[PDB]
Amino acid sequence: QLTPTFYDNSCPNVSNIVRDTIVNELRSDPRIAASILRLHFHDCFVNGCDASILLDNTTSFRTEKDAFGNANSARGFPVIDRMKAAVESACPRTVSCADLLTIAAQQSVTLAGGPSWRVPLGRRDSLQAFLDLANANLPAPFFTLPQLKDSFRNVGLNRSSDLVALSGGHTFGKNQCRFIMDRLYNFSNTGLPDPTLNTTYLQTLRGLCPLNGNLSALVDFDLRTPTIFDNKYYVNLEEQKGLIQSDQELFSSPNATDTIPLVRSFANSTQTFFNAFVEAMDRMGNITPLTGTQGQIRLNCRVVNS
Ligand code: HEM
Ligand SMILES: [Ca+2]
Ligand SMILES: [Ca+2]
Repeated sequence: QLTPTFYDNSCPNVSNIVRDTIVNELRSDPRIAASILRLHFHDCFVNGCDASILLDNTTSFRTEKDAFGNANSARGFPVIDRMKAAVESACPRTVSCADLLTIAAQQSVTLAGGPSWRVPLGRRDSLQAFLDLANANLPAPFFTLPQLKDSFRNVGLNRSSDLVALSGGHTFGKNQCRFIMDRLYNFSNTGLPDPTLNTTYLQTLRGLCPLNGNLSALVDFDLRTPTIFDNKYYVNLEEQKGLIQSDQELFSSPNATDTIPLVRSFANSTQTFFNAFVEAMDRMGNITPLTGTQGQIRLNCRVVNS
């Protein structure tokens, strides 16, 4: 099974190399940490964290990069290539892309001001990509709470704490206007904005995302601290200021009897949130991994070794 010390003998400096790469990238692109965490999440929700999302097209299988939840959204692939190259130089054919991305996600969270911990390691890389599975498994911003719960349970995360804590990943990063247009102007064919969206914030968002405007324009997930990893995400939800439907559903859904207290607990205490986030992150990181001699230690994260 996975262990945090997997590379302590074979590549003791892997975490440091990953950190250095992100630190350097953050200077030119302050959004990279958020982007990397999102990559790990979308890796894990499709056949487990096996770096299948990093694979490019082949004539035998399509890339997950063209999934509805990844196309024109997922980013940072070149950055992963960079750290992988650096790590391959430090320790040839040792660290899997799956593990590398997991470490990158944790380091990204820490660099953004979040908790610091050692992630379990020992994952191996997939021998194929799963586009159809990605389209079926990746949750969408328009999901209701029951659908969000179903999506998490589908991949192995049964706990509402998993859902509420991991959703905290939206404490930083960007979101396209495209995904909230319904909430702002015509929610569920009601001809009205989403009633669970704070009316003052509604005005602000309408100004950033006017009807018939640029749907690709970006908006911050957390209006309090856009680039800092903290519990402000939950404080927002309590005030009906979650950006996308799936965020606000955690606090306002008729099915939120179990998630409301979790949202409050995380909003009330940074420690409680950070603790739950690490716990949920490691559980997500433990979703159907390839281990031992299963799969490979991919040399180029974009292609299967031949
Ligand atoms: C619970 C269901 C979730 C849904 C429906 C969802 C949906 C989305 C959507 C619509 C975007 C905007 C993409 C774009 O406009 O390009 C996004 C971005 C992001 N998500 Fe999620 N997400 C969910 C869970 C999570 C989880 C579990 C994490 C990680 C622990 C996460 C981390 C992120 C980050 C950091 C970004 C910003 C990435 C960037 O700015 O490059 N999300 N998410
Ligand atoms: Ca995967
Ligand atoms: Ca924040």
